[PDB]
Amino acid sequence: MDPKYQRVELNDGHFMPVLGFGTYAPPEVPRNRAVEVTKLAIEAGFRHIDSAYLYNNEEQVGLAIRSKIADGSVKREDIFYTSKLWCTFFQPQMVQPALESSLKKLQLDYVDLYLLHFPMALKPGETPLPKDENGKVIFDTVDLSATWEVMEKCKDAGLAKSIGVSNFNYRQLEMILNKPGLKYKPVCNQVECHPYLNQSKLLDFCKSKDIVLVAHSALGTQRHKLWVDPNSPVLLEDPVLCALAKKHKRTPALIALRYQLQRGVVVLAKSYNEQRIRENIQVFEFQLTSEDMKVLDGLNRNYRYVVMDFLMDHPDYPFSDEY
Ligand SMILES: NC(=O)c1ccc[n+]([C@@H]2O[C@H](COP(=O)([O-])OP(=O)(O)OC[C@H]3O[C@@H](n4cnc5c(N)ncnc54)[C@H](OP(=O)(O)O)[C@@H]3O)[C@@H](O)[C@H]2O)c1
Repeated sequence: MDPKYQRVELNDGHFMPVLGFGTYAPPEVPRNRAVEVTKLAIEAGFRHIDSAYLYNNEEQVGLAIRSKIADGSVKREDIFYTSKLWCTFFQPQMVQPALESSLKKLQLDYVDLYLLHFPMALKPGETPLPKDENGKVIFDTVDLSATWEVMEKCKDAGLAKSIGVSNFNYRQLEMILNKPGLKYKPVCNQVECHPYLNQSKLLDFCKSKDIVLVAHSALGTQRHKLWVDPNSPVLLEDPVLCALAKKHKRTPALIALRYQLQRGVVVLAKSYNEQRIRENIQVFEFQLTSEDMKVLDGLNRNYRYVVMDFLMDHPDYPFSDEY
């Protein structure tokens, strides 16, 4: 009943909180930090928690969740936990073991959401980005419809409450939506989304197909060189974002998060700082005017931060299509 607990109904009948906590930290950050900041996020009132095999943190995020069930009280049903199937486990016979492996590290019985992390299959193995003798990433060929059938099987087995996708384009989503014998459609498409890349067209598509758009990188990314060019423009330093922040006596980050809430986008926010974690949940304590939203819509410039350019030659690279 406190606005911060607001949820949206998914196309499978389950409910997803509209604000999520992003948990990815680059490898240099101490592993035990994820435990502390996830506990802090739950204390702040975050209930939707986003992770993945790739983030190498599920043991730590699971510990924080279970500790807060044991006590800083939440109940399991109050938490909405997302994991993601990484590209090297897209072959049908390794989809379910990949989920069960994540659940073993988490020490939870189910995930609330399990996503295909990208539409791109990579060579099976222990290295997430497997490379050849020239340092080019090695690709794999998989029918994504067969991968999706095993995701459906995981939902039927009770191991994932809901299933979805991440970083899919409209034609790729359509390949799943128009699959013969489809049992469960994606609940969501988690994509990069912020005022410089507002995803109008993909958002319209998703809404027309009863798929939730979930915004990652909603504050312009953490700007880490593994994934993001440091010469790229700094979203939160934008003088128009800052002028609206000041008008509202908030911060640029809060403006960027509120933008998404008011357009019907579910939004993630990563912070490993206690004060900013507590600040971010204040997105529910103010409103942008319709005039503010039209100005924010005018910041759109089709600028993508997470380009994954070392995967540009993959047949199923998602970002070369218009949307
Ligand atoms: N599916 C995918 O392919 C994919 C890709 C990228 C990300 N994600 C998910 O999306 C989550 C969010 O992405 P992200 O971590 O790249 O970036 P983000 O949420 O766009 O932004 C995080 C950056 O904003 C800073 N920040 C947070 N709150 C702030 C505030 N109130 N004021 C000023 N700065 C603030 C953070 O620093 P501090 O930590 O110091 O507070 C961090 O450097 C990830 O954790 C992950 O869960 C998914």
